[PDB]
Amino acid sequence: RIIGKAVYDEMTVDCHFTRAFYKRVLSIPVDLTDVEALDPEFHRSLVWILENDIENVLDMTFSIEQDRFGITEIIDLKENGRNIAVTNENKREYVELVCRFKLVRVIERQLSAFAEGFFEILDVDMLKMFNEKELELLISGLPEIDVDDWRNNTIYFGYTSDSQVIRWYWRAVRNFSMEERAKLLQFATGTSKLPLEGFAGLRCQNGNQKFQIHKASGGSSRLPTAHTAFNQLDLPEYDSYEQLVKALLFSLEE
Repeated sequence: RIIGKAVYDEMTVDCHFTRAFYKRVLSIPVDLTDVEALDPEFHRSLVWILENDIENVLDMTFSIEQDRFGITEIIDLKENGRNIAVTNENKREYVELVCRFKLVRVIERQLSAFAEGFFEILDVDMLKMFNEKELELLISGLPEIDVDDWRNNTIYFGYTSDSQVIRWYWRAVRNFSMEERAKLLQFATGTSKLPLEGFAGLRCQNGNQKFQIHKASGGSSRLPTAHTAFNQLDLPEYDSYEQLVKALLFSLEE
């Protein structure tokens, strides 16, 4: 009701939430990207499962063992989920269901209450026109983000401030609109929130972390991968400015 009334009254609030929170308010399902920040080995185990032909060496049921300290309570993901086996066909189903039962199950009742009070102020159909990223900008505001401050407090790995790939990256960020710059910040960090000092006192979940850009070890075809846990953006070696600027724009959008 507060955040809903704040938006209704064209008032910005310092309420920055997780991407999974913004997705659930908009009734958008949680994908594996939301799991990466929270548990990277849970994310790394699922990626191998979804990429490789695990059908032969699976030996795993569709149900999951959640230990209730004294005794473990087996949870079904669907009707008769404990008897259903995991296959190459059901690999998308199991992975998308386990993402919703790892975070959305212990954050469902909290979110359902928020959405009830939020949508009892704002029209569900009106607010739905905003992206999971644009909802943060609607609620909190659109930051006018200083590219000079961003470049002054950005550290590189595999590159230097003068690397051609980097020089194109900064040229692209300078050219980006204030909207695109904010979507690039929330892509690599997970939030539009910027400290008052700026990118200098930037912080991640694991303490403080100045924005880090790494050589992604991918060809000019591959896309920029982000690791919100350390404000990290893995930029592969592009061959032209127009190639990098289009692959940057695709990543932040999606």
